[PDB]
Amino acid sequence: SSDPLVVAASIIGILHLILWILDRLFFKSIYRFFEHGLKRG
Amino acid sequence: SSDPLVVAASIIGILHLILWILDRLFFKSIYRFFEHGLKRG
Amino acid sequence: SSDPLVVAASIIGILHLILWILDRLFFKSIYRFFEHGLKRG
Amino acid sequence: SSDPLVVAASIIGILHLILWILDRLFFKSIYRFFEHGLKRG
Repeated sequence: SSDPLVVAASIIGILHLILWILDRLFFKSIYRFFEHGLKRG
Repeated sequence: SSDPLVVAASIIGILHLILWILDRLFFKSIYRFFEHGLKRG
Repeated sequence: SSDPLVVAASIIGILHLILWILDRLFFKSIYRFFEHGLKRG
Repeated sequence: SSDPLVVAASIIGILHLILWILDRLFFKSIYRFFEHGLKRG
């Protein structure tokens, strides 16, 4: 059917679950990233 | 399985990851959505 | 791989995104659940 | 083509939803983990 899109999205769903763990486990990277976003606006 | 629901859902999966990055990178737009929800709910 | 698990899981992927929109837009609904968790824990 | 990967990713998408419920239902588990990450980083 639309196999690359469905596969890529699924891969991305894992990728967000990893990001959510990284946001709390490796907290300082989002601590820097949010500070940059709040500064830049 | 019929195709459309599973295709729409996976597209939405990517869309939620794009929305999380959008939340931090451009704070101000989801900030208006939340203010709109607090005013009306 | 049979249909029901993947169909339910994809439907569930939409379901979390609707729940996140709900968490901001309909703020009082999530409030009652969180209060119940704090109360007895 | 890739049913093991697509299945595991779909299962993971449910798995994250359960974790977000877990976060505000069992608040003292996020207490014990967030304290450890604050303390040693």
